[PDB]
Amino acid sequence: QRRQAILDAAMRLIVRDGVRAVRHRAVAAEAQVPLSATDIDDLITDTFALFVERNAEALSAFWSSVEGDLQEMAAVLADDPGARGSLVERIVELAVQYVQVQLTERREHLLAEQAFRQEALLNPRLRELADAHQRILSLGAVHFFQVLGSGQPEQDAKVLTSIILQMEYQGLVDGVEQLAVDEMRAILRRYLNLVMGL
Amino acid sequence: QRRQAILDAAMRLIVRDGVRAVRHRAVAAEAQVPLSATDIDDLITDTFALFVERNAEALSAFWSSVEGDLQEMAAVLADDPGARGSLVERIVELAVQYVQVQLTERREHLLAEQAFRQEALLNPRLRELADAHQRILSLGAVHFFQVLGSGQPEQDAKVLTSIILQMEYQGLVDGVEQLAVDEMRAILRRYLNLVMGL
Repeated sequence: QRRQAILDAAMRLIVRDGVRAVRHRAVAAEAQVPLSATDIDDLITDTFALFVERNAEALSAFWSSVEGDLQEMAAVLADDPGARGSLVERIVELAVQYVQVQLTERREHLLAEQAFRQEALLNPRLRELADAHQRILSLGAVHFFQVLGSGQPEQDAKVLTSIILQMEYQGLVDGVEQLAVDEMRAILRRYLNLVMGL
Repeated sequence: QRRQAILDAAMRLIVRDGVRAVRHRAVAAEAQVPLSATDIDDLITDTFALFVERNAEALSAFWSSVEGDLQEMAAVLADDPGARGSLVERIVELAVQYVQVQLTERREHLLAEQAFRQEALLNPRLRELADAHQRILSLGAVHFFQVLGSGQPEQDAKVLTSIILQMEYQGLVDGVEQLAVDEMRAILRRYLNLVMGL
């Protein structure tokens, strides 16, 4: 918990004053502890390990929350292939609701993910984590496309990932009062219609 | 040119030591001029105005270089709709060659674009530019999808943009000797096949 405060403090600094303001002093400052209590690069690495872990856990929770819906959708399609049009309506609403909650409720976590991504480029110590991270992102989308009978579930999962990351970034730039929720729906819908043959 | 050195120097600092190391001293240092010669936020803003302008101009040059190919492809499709399969082969190769040259030849410019994107989030002075910039990105892709008879050229242009940005980021992380060129082809191809009805 001592450990976790420090990490959490390093995080806040990262959101606020960027990566470059993570030093032991500014950090021990921020977590409210002595210097010693707080290898600056081990701290940075741990911080971004935590950010990755929280994203991974929230995405697990998300996929877990729609597991039942995905199960019902697959049964509906087995009885009635003509239900594709209908399914996509459901999928798009669930997806945009995902992004919305991320961009409103989890803004600082997303902001910390943007700092990590920016950082991974410059830091060889972080390329390990960053490939762990891009492999985690696509892999939930994979079961979703497989469950729906997509022709190429791995490539669809990557395209999906690409679209959602850009939507997230653009929502962070637009801000919470001006989310382009109908544009997000249209973009997602165009892609998913195509996957489904519509 | 005095102006341009300074801007260019602010750039190099941004690639190297991030946004936070842009100060008049560190900059006048880097451009090799006196402090006075070099409102720190006007400098930052100008720097990122330049980065945007160079990206915009290189993308214009790219689209200009394939104009003829796009013209021939459209004629081929008018005579022979069954040529879709063939066209996509051509389009994917031209696209991946784009990303490749960007990721090898223009690495530092792409790195500076990643710093800008990271910055736009925190800086209200930059949200103007950043929306200029996301509107420029999609708009070339639009003529391309229109020229090919895409069902929804504006949404396709955004999806395309999303895929290419993520490919660029992932190539910066992988590095020039380990570009995942065949994975890029497969991802792009999956999307373009879908747009073309394949």
